[PDB]
Amino acid sequence: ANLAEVRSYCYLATVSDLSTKAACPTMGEAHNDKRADPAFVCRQGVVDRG
Amino acid sequence: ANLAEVRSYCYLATVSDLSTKAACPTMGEAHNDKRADPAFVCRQGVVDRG
Amino acid sequence: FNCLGMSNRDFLEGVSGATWVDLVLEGDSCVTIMSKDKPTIDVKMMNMEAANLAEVRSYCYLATVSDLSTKAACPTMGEAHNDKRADPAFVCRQGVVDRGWGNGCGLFGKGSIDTCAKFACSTKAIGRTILKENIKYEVAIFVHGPTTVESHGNYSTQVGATQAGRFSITPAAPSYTLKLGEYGEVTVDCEPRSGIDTNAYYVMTVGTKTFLVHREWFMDLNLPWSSAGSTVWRNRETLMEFEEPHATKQSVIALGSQEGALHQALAGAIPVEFSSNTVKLTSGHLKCRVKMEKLQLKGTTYGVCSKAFKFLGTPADTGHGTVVLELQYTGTDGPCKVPISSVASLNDLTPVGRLVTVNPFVSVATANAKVLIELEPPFGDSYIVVGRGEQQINHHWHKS
Repeated sequence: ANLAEVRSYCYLATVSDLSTKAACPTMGEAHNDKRADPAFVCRQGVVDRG
Repeated sequence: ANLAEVRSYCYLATVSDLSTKAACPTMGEAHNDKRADPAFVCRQGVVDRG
Repeated sequence: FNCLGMSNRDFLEGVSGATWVDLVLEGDSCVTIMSKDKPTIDVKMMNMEAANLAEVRSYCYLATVSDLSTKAACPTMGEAHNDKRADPAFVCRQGVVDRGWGNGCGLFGKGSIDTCAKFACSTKAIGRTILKENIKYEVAIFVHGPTTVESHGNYSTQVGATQAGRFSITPAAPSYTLKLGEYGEVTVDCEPRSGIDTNAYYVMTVGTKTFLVHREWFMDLNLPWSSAGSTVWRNRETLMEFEEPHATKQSVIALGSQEGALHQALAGAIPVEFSSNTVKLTSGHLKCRVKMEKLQLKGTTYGVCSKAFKFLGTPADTGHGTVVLELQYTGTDGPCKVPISSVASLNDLTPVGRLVTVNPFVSVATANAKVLIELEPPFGDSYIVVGRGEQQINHHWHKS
């Protein structure tokens, strides 16, 4: 006769919006505009093409 | 008689601005607002106090 | 200037029936000392300064690799002597070039060559020495007399209360007798001796970040250098010149300056703050003997506080096996002893927790005064208690 939070693990939803910034071979890496704000989570990879 | 960049290692300057988001014992972790944008590089630690 | 809150703290109980204690102080560390029937105190080394260093060497990272020269000599005409060999104005080095008719010479074969480049320095990675009479120490002594969370760290207040002091120690006079009013006095005999780390280490200076390096790693390194003169030797680091050229021009590429060579050997040498003329030793230590048969209690002829006592918050862990906390006295009466102890279980008769803040007591007669207290409770659960009977309050605690 007053607790306080410390952490917060989630189980989640929003995995709806997508993005795929493409870069041709030897054209370097790809930078997705959705990298300016935590609006989205980005991750790079490479694709066999031509 | 057409090269392209690949990487770019730096030797650096800007290590001028500072920040220290404080959190009291049992009050959990500290979140610095300078964590929203790569404006700064943040790293957590703990200090003996009271 | 006192120990509370520092991570480099050590608690001591000199000896049995000892009026003195032998101790060791170092840079950012502090020490709390306890002694039967006597106030607790904190000896702490504040600063290490030279109030007179001297340079020893000076490795450079460089510029001037601009001017050129190429004294040519035809085959069988012997060697080539460049006039730029009279003064260290330039660094010369001979070589030979395959030639003949093709390029103005009469016979065919190897011709002499002796070119030269200039040399001056830019960024001097200077370094110096540290003689074991200019060394002065600054020791600060605190007295665990009455305090509050507030006043505990205020040097001012404390000095005012004659519960603190800051004196210096020198090889000239390695001791001192700090007087603390009615608390008598403490007399240290610190012995400037230290290793600590032996002067054996050099004083490395690099741009802004000073460091302490090993005589050899330093001295036995590969880079241009100069003692105390404008004259430089081993400037051979003006390398990668010998494109093994023509008599016309011998490319004298300035060797790329890679601060990595230095940086890489960072961790090895300890870092240290250094002002133009000073080197605060943290590297350094000091063996002292805290004689204190002249250290004495106070307010021992007062009666026990008899009025309610309230906690002002959950005690805190110092990280040293002791806890801190601050009381408030409802009491209207004046300077009385604070009845606080550590009990293993409610209403036990004999205490179990030793108080760091020995013989505590409400400093003023002004009711509702605050009292800071640091005490080491027993391991496992225990109870802190203040007052007795139905006045008595308590708060549980569990050490690990």
